[PDB]
Amino acid sequence: QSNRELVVDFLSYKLSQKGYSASGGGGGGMAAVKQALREAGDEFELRYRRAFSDLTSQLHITPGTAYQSFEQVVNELFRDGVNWGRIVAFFSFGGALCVESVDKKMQVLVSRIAAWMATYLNDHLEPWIQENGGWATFVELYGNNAAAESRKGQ
Ligand SMILES: O=C(NS(=O)(=O)c1ccc(N[C@H](CCN2CCOCC2)CSc2ccccc2)c(S(=O)(=O)C(F)(F)F)c1)c1csc(N2CCc3cccc(C(=O)Nc4nc5ccccc5s4)c3C2)n1
Repeated sequence: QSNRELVVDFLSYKLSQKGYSASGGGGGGMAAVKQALREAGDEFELRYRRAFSDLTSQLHITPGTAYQSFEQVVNELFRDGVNWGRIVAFFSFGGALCVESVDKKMQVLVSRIAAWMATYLNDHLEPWIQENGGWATFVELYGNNAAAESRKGQ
């Protein structure tokens, strides 16, 4: 439940930044994790994503795209090991795929990408997350981004 809630919150937040409204982006026991993931995704996208190969050039999702194709491109993030920055990059990449889907009139793919992300998180990332301090350690590492909060009037 918590991992699905994190996926749906992040995707709702990323869609909101492009004027799109999806459910699941309101609190709950994972509120601090949702906030840290949202801020880390923004900070990654603003400053650090530019250093890396743009995964959106390799995967343009249509209703015929298979999970296996998404899995192979997402695997590039983790080939040299899982870490928190690569996990944030995975959420950011899923968010960009959802924005592209709505932009292209394929909004039915948002729920499919959310399911694909929850499956990938479960199969490939959760053992690392839970044996490397859990989401609690990610929150401790990231803290809060006061400059971004001030910029957004938060
Ligand atoms: O090793 C890494 N990072 S790390 O060293 O572990 C670290 C560094 C600092 C931080 N956090 C500070 C936080 C400092 N602020 C200061 C202000 O107050 C708040 C804190 C800076 S913000 C940030 C930077 C990187 C990642 C996430 C966030 C945190 S982090 O946030 O995960 C941590 F929790 F560890 F802190 C992790 C790292 C990150 S990504 C990465 N890879 C390597 C393998 C690979 C291969 C092929 C392609 C890509 C790829 O990403 N392509 C993409 N294309 C698209 C296209 C569209 C949409 C999304 C995407 S993503 C990548 C990405 N390797």
